[PDB]
Amino acid sequence: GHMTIARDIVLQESIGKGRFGEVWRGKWRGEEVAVKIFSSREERSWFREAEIYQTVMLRHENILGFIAADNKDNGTWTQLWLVSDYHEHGSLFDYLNRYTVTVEGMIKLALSTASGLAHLHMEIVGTQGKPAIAHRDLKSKNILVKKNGTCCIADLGLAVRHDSATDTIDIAPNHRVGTKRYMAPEVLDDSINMKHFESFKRADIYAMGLVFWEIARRCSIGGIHEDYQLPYYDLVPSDPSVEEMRKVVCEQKLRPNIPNRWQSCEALRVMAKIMRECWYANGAARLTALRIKKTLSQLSQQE
Ligand SMILES: Cc1cccc(-c2ncn(CC(F)F)c2-c2ccc3nccn3c2)n1
Repeated sequence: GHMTIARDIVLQESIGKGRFGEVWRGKWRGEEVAVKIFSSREERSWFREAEIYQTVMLRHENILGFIAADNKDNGTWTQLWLVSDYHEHGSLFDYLNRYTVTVEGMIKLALSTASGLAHLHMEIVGTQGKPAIAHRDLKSKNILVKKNGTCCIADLGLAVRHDSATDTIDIAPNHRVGTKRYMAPEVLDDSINMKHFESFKRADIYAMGLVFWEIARRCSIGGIHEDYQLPYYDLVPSDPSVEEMRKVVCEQKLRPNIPNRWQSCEALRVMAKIMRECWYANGAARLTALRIKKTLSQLSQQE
């Protein structure tokens, strides 16, 4: 047996959680892996996440490397496991909280995030085809940072997949499923047309703009940077409700503040412009992940 299976994995350290499930660092045949553990009553969440990660042609350097879905019976109860690559830096949230980044560092984090999202959103029609996938819960706590300073998107459990041939979404989607702070205006005010798959891709773009803002604040030039904050830290309380978010984002039409200092640097000007073009209230006006990837690729080439 060359494939990775739960019985051959030994848990070493508690490394936080997912939306559901508790995450552990484990060792499998001398290698470190991440293990997310679900109880038997969470089978639906575990299965749906296993199903998304097993999507044909999903693997990409900027998408969390999925290893296996398995069960582990300890003799008393059964644990439902998801196994993935382990990334020592943890989340982009943790990384931005601990460190400031250089201009190069910022571009690498933003471009790799956009590249993973472009891959997730991309449909490949035909044999061994890949359905377009929308995340529905993109945020800095759901992105991991690799040793090479690039990102990979994770926590795909709330994802939705599109079948173009039938023009259907694989599940009956519930309203407002993600993290309230990052919900797009149309999700907050429930005007989103959930029968149109493009609506979910657009809502992901809004959330990515918020993540770019979080990264840009940590970009240090001449030792000048902003402290770590979540988007809307200045307007909403911790654990904000849908109503608190909707009043700020939909009624007052506010977005995270773009500081004056971001105009003094070309990379920061490009980043600020992408943010504004992710934050439009009208989802159809927003940039695509593919267009953002191309813009940031052009910027990394120049740098
Ligand atoms: C399919 C699967 C298997 C195992 C873990 C996870 C996972 N879910 C949420 N997070 C946290 C964030 F990434 F969303 C992780 C996760 C993944 C890798 C990792 N390395 C260091 C900490 N890590 C946490 N997912």
